[PDB]
Amino acid sequence: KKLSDAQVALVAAWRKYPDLRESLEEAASILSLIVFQAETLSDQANELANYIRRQGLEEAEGACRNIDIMRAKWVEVCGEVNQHGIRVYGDAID
Amino acid sequence: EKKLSDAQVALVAAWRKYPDLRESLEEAASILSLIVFQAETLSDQANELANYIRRQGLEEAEGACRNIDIMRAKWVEVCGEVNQHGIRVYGD
Repeated sequence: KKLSDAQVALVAAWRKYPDLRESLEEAASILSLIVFQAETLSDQANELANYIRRQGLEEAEGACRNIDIMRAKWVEVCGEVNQHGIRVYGDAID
Repeated sequence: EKKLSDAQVALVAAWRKYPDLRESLEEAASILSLIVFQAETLSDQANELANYIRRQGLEEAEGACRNIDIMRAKWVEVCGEVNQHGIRVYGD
């Protein structure tokens, strides 16, 4: 149920069967790209929600709470990249 | 060129060819699916927030809104778009 489980399964695959490497490293590359684009948009959405709240635009606060909730759910599945460029999960996040 | 559907069938072809892989790689496929769905849920929410901003005519955040549009369009290049009949379809 974590992004890391998926990463490890791909690698385990072409470790065990090397003929799958080119293909599965391709799949890993796409999963990596998808996670990156998602986190890019999520950060932008978070910045938009900060704008809303800082401006006192309470009419949109529900959608902002939704965004908060969606980000927290995402981090559970995918963790968070720390200051050193390392993706970490749970209490390792702080 | 880099497409979600490409990733998804790479997994299926793998366990097709080596059934001992099905448990782990189908789990992997399920996680990739869940990631796409969660991202698309947030994206749609972000879109409606930009929609609200633009209906208020708030120019201060128009830049962020146009960034959202740019990101949603790049996403559809990779992951396609679900049409009204539930079929994920990729730009032609």
